[PDB]
Amino acid sequence: MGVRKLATIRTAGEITPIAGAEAIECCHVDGWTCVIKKGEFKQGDRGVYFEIDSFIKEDNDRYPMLSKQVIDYEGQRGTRLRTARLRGQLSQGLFLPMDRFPELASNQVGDDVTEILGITKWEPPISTNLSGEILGEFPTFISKTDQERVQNLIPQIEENKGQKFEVTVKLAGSSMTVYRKDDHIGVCGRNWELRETATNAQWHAARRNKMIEGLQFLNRNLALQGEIIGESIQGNLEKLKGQDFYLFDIYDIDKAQYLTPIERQSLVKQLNDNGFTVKHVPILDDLELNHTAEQILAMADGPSLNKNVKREGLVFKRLDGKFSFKAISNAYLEKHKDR
Ligand SMILES: *P(=O)(O)OC[C@H]1O[C@@H](n2cnc3c(N)ncnc32)[C@H](O)[C@@H]1O
Repeated sequence: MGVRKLATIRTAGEITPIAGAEAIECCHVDGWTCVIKKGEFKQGDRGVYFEIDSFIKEDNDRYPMLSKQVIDYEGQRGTRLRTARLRGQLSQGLFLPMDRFPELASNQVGDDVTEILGITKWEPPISTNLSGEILGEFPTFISKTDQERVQNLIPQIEENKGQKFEVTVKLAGSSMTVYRKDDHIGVCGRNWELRETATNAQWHAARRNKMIEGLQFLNRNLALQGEIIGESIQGNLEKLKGQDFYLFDIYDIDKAQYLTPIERQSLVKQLNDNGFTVKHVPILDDLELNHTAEQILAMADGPSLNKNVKREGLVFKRLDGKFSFKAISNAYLEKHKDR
């Protein structure tokens, strides 16, 4: 991915009634489903769609329907959009008619108005031992690990029908990159490269599975990208003792592209055959893409790495390693509306 477009211009899709409810109805917006007030949209209308995790500052003219969910976040009063279920209808996000945004009248469908509207992403406080000291910015020559959501890739999901995809269990921790470029080998979080300390959990996991010595061994300019999970990391959903790294991507720094999935488990073999114990995120059966966004979301729920807990979702990586996305489990999101 790259740059989250929390507020976008979109078109109302199919609009369907909600049984038992007379003042509301269900509106499809790309792969999302959203409860709207009767009489705000007809199919094909333009509107501003705010995704879940949007933080929308308090405003009684533009957002008067958001006033009974007002909280404090970073010192600002405002509303965090989260997954909900109204009259049995799953509802995600906020969809508002163009007439409430005259200043956006000239924007086109697909335009990102996040910064025009002052929208920010709500996020939990990060863990104490995953903050360490910084050596410098996240490397400009390594890609970051954000994935776009399948709900937003409707044209791309059939463009890629017939294509094949590696299917991996999405693990709930924090992103972690261990990389080599020539003489230097570094450990990063999701946003910063980190200097080694006794307490830093990223370095401690990297030392414990000898992935620094493994990168020296392989003698290539590679970024090993994976998730650090376990105790004291985003609630430790997998019920693990301690912390550990689970790989999900390898980035070829020199060719500035990701290793394809088969190239990646070959290297994970090789690393382990040589005593460098780097685990991988659980791998499921490949998928030959012939599906709708809603059918893909149906795959998302299921067993996690711990086969006794229900997983955050799945990540799909095309076998050429050049088109990837996540499908997050709505069951998971509904279970966790309180985090
Ligand atoms: P999440 O909804 O937090 O969005 C993307 C991040 O998920 C993490 N992640 C865990 N497991 C995976 C796999 N298997 N593939 C890709 N990304 C994964 C990363 O830290 C992403 O930044």
